[PDB]
Amino acid sequence: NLYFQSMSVGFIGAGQLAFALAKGFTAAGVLAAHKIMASSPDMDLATVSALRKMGVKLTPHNKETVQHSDVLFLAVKPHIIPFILDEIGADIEDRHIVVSCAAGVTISSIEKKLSAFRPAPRVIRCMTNTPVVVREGATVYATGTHAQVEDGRLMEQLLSSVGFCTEVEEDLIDAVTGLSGSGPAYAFTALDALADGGVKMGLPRRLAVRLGAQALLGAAKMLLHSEQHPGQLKDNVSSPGGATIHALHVLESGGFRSLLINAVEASCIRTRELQSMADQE
Amino acid sequence: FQSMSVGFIGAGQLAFALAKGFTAAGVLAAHKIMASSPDMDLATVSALRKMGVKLTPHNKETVQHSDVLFLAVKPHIIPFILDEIGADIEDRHIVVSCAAGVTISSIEKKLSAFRPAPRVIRCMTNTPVVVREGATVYATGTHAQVEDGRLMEQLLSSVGFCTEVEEDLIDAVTGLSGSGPAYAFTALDALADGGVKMGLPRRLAVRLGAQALLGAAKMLLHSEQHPGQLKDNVSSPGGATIHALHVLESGGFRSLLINAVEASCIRTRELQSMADQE
Amino acid sequence: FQSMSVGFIGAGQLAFALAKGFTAAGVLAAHKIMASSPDMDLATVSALRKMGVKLTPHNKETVQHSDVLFLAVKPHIIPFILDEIGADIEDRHIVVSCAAGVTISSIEKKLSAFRPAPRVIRCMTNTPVVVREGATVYATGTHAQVEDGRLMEQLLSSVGFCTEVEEDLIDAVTGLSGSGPAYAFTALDALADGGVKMGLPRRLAVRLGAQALLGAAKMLLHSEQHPGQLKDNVSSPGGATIHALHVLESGGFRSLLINAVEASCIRTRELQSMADQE
Amino acid sequence: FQSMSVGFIGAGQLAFALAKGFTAAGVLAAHKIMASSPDMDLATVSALRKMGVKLTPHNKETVQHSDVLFLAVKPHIIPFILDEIGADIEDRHIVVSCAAGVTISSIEKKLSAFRPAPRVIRCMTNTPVVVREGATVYATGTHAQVEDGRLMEQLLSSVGFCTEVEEDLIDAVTGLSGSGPAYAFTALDALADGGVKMGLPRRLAVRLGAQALLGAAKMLLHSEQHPGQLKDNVSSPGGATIHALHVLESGGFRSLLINAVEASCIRTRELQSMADQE
Ligand SMILES: NC(=O)C1=CN([C@@H]2O[C@H](COP(=O)(O)OP(=O)(O)OC[C@H]3O[C@@H](n4cnc5c(N)ncnc54)[C@H](O)[C@@H]3O)[C@@H](O)[C@H]2O)C=CC1
Ligand SMILES: NC(=O)C1=CN([C@@H]2O[C@H](COP(=O)(O)OP(=O)(O)OC[C@H]3O[C@@H](n4cnc5c(N)ncnc54)[C@H](O)[C@@H]3O)[C@@H](O)[C@H]2O)C=CC1
Ligand SMILES: NC(=O)C1=CN([C@@H]2O[C@H](COP(=O)(O)OP(=O)(O)OC[C@H]3O[C@@H](n4cnc5c(N)ncnc54)[C@H](O)[C@@H]3O)[C@@H](O)[C@H]2O)C=CC1
Ligand SMILES: NC(=O)C1=CN([C@@H]2O[C@H](COP(=O)(O)OP(=O)(O)OC[C@H]3O[C@@H](n4cnc5c(N)ncnc54)[C@H](O)[C@@H]3O)[C@@H](O)[C@H]2O)C=CC1
Ligand SMILES: O=C(O)Cc1ccco1
Repeated sequence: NLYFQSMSVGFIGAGQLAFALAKGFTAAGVLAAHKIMASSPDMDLATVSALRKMGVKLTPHNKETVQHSDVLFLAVKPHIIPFILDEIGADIEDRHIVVSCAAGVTISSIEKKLSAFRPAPRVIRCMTNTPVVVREGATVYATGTHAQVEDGRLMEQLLSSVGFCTEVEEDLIDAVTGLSGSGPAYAFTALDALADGGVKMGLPRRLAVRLGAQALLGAAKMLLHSEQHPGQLKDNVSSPGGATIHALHVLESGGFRSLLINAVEASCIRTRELQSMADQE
Repeated sequence: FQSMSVGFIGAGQLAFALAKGFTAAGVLAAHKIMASSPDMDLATVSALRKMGVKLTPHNKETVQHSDVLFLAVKPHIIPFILDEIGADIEDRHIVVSCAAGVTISSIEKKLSAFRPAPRVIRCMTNTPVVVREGATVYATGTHAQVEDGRLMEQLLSSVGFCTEVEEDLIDAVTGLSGSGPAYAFTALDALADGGVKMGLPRRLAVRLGAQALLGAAKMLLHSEQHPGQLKDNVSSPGGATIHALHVLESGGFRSLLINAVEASCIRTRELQSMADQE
Repeated sequence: FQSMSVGFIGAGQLAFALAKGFTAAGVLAAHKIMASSPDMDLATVSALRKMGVKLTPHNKETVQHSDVLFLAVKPHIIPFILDEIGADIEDRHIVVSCAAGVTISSIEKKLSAFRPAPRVIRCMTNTPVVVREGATVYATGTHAQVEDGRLMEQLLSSVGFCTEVEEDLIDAVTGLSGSGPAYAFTALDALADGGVKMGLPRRLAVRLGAQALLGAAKMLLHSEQHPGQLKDNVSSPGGATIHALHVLESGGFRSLLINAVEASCIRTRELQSMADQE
Repeated sequence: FQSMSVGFIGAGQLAFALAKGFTAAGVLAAHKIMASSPDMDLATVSALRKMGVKLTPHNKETVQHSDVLFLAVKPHIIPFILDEIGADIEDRHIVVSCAAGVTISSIEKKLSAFRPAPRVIRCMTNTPVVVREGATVYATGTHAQVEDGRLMEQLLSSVGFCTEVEEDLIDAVTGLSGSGPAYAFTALDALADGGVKMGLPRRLAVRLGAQALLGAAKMLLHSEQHPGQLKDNVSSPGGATIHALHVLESGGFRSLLINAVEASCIRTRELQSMADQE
């Protein structure tokens, strides 16, 4: 029974993440689509067309998003953030809460830009993922220097309506990016391959996709609802000498676990490397 | 309002998961379920008992109690079971075998020596029925009535996805969604290790990794888009995700999952070939 | 335009391919093209002559003839060429650099020492322009006029795909479509070896393999569907194609192609840093 | 001929692709084509209807309509189909089996039980016939007339490359050009991932990669030169392309493509031995 009646939300950038969050928020019923505005220099993108059909207000001008909004999501690529902040920094008012969703971009770098125009900008950094579109996102956030206590509580209330949300120290966010930010892509890759395996063994593709995705969804839910270690839940599936333990062995023989560790590491490291380039630039 | 009595021959992991799912769905009262095992010292048996399920060592009592009778013992036990209680199967019974690899033909051959038209259904499910997100398929036997298949689909749809298949798909289903949760638990453990390696507390890394997988699976189930397209929507040019996807590809990540589904399916077939040789 | 004169500094593989494509397309008569090379006894020089292209050893002659001037020499020769003809560039000239890696900045710096505001365009194309199926991108320089980009796009579209990009994408395009034909020739040689191993005559295996790759590429270009969806359409359950796809996955086939694009792009960037260092 | 009526038993991917190609080519009006499938609520069935193709659930109707009858069902359904329509084949009919692996011998044996001297042709094609760039081979049966092969070659040439082969080459052709589009779709997906990793937008990377592969394939088909010579032409000394070729070689890129052709051919042979065993 949550609803932010006095909240106007804006998105700078009207791409995949802006669509995903706007769809999640509106499906959650916590925001009316007409209370959301999004801006982009390309009003002929597929994401803009979808936002328009939801009822979201669209404009090419970032200043109009700022003037309309109370909560301002920065949903542009990381290298575009500094250009955006210089463009609308003079338009940031006392009432604004600036929420950066950009991978890698630090609170410090955002506050430095905006503070040149008006002291004490209220900044929150978040990392989320596309499953907010089905209200099953994984979101962490960190509060900036001038964010009020109620700013973080409000953002946690808003982002909890589209999935899991918790506050973290900012120095964890690049690692979260490599785990749950990039995580859905790992899962889509795994599901494509599991379906290929189903097809190889005789299943129609449509059924193999549905079963593989259902298997992954159910296993993730079991772990989230259980206090047992993932190894114990695994032991419950595998009968002695059975089909599952035979399959687990061939995963182990290929270093399956190490590949997923490799992936989280590589995404985290790249996130740190890109920001180190941005700060040197 | 069915007042259906359900029995499980076998009181292990699957019987517990199904019983927990059915009672949480509200389709069955726990005390309308009876389960039998010769080993009451199992943890699964104590959980079933705590739920309020009726427990007995005697498989005949389970049969006489049941309207729908699940066979939840290990595949090599099924023929012993059918010899033992085949005389107790009645015309009213629907026999649902959950055993990996065991064919409808092998079951009907045993039971037909007693009464002539045993109603047999074969199913393959998985442990997430315990949270009502199972993936279940079933095939109907020679004498199963149209209403038997519909009843079975109503029942198993209460604990997750359920669909009828031809029996010759079920071994492949076993390798995919039957064994699938174990592949996911392995992946989630490793994803969490990667989170920990990069500085996350273990508890948070497990939570985030599992939420990521749940969300991605739901996205795919709710999308008409190809999983490759959903993947392309995550990865921006030059970005973190595409760098991570590259290291997965360099290890043959896709081939490992194909290998797993194949290995489980083949083992399922190989066991049954040895079973029907005996 | 019809009255448009085109020149090539460098009369080698790329100049031949572009001139063959342009004249085959009908957008340029061969007699409107001049090419220069210091060795007039070259195979490409002979081929260009037979087509009707004007040839000369003097790069100054090419400049004086041309309106649109392509630079088709190896990248380390570009600075030498610019110093040789810089005093000969007029305001009518559009200088189109085809050299891998060489930046508009480096070209404009050399030419601006002679006459301010050189009109420079940088492009990256590939040898299939010779059969009018090239893949070309281009970026406009500081003083290139809007019509200059439109003229270049009209010209290069006659021999394949052409689109404007920001210059900072061109090194990656080089690794993908610039080097791409070489990846395909390697793949076609190996696919033909596979056909021969399985009993096909070499000539038939080459023809079938090349036709399969051409057809598949055209399907993808004409489809809105994801390449994985088109792949799914071809793989029947249990069939030959999904069996072969597995062995590709088990070798990390995908990661090798990613490796190749990356290695070509990185080498392109490295060669240009070496150029700028001096 | 114009008065030629064509039928498809099986209204799935292949039947759609051939009918789309035939009608796009102008060799057949859609109203001269009938296709049959037991599920008239299929995506391919709908698409065929919009094109103007006559649809029916009755395979007998297709036979009665057709002069040239394509068999486009899965290989394990061919014997069932032949038993269903065998009594309906006339002397006017040319039966063209597209099924992977299925021998002319097995088809002629089933049809000869109903009427002697069935005119049978076996072909292997691929889905790029949908854009008129297929690769097709065919072998003529015992009672096929000389004009029957010439008619089939004229028809299939309208949608791509077509040549007659001895039947014992067709399983290897299946592994090369039959499965080949799937190898190319995998390669194009991975090449696009490489472009994205190096900073290209996904849509541009897909377009460039597909255009590069199409252009290279067309170059090879139009050249008399060896694919290694064309590769040599593209690799400048010390350059980006030869650096990328090295990383392909270091992964055994060539051996993976050989592996794939082999695995598809062997699986084709194995499936047909399973067919003949029963
Ligand atoms: N897609 C994902 O999986 C997630 C993305 N993010 C972050 O969200 C941000 C956007 O991600 P996507 O939405 O995937 O990018 P996207 O590329 O789909 O959308 C980017 C949007 O920015 C717009 N844009 C470019 N220049 C602009 C300007 N000067 N002013 C306003 N808009 C401008 C583009 O037109 C486009 O609509 C990135 O910083 C990314 O790291 C964070 C979590 C997950
Ligand atoms: N655990 C899983 O993930 C799934 C298992 N299955 C199938 O379910 C069946 C059992 O699986 P689990 O429950 O995991 O095995 P489990 O080993 O946990 O329990 C097996 C039960 O059979 C009982 N049992 C042994 N001999 C018996 C007899 N003569 N009469 C009655 N009960 C007897 C054991 O005491 C134990 O309670 C197997 O056929 C397996 O293939 C199917 C889907 C998934
Ligand atoms: N062939 C390819 O695959 C593509 C090549 N390119 C670029 O095009 C340029 C040339 O490529 P290729 O034609 O393959 O090289 P190539 O070596 O076949 O031709 C080079 C030509 O430059 C001539 N030349 C050398 N010094 C000269 C001078 N001082 N004045 C005039 N001409 C001189 C040589 O005599 C030769 O005719 C390179 O920068 C390459 O990066 C770009 C697109 C694709
Ligand atoms: N798609 C490809 O890549 C190529 C396929 N082929 C061969 O063509 C045949 C079909 O290929 P796809 O069209 O990909 O299969 P598909 O599964 O897309 O279409 C199969 C069609 O057969 C229909 N069907 C099933 N039982 C039937 C029956 N009793 N009577 C009539 N129709 C029935 C199905 O309803 C479906 O419409 C296979 O033998 C395959 O080997 C050969 C060349 C290339
Ligand atoms: O691993 C085994 O044999 C049991 C099983 C069947 C399906 C999933 O697990």
